Amino acid sequence: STPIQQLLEHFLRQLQRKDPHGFFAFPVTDAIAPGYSMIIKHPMDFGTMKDKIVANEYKSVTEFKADFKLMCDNAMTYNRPDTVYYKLAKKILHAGFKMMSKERLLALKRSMS
Ligand SMILES: Cc1cc(=O)n(C)c2cc(N3C(=O)CC[C@H](NC(=O)OC(C)(C)C)[C@H]3c3ccccc3)ccc12
Repeated sequence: STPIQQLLEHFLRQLQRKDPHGFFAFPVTDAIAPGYSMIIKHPMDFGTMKDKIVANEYKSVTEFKADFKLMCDNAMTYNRPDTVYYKLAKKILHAGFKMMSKERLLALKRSMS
């Protein structure tokens, strides 16, 4: 509904397309993941990121990237390396940081001249 909201909704869509199972769609709770609220002090997921975009809570692309990387880092902390959760998190962390790279953002900035 503002330019930044629209750009971030775009990025979120593209990241969520890489999670066909919806592993990261909603907050992980203790009711599904024993010890999660002890092990993971700052949970994050795509649903919560969608809400923050909607609420225009991200001042910048940096802040949005921070939330994305927190989500992936938590998945890689709580879950063992042979799991679907860990693997996908590692994968989509690198895919998303390529998508939203400093170089790609600079080009986007020149185009907004
Ligand atoms: C144990 C566990 C750890 C973890 O890091 N993640 C991301 C999980 C995700 C889980 N989920 C799935 O395995 C299948 C999808 C499910 N998401 C989901 O159902 O989303 C909709 C409703 C959109 C289909 C996801 C999950 C995430 C959060 C709470 C419960 C299940 C279940 C357990 C964990």
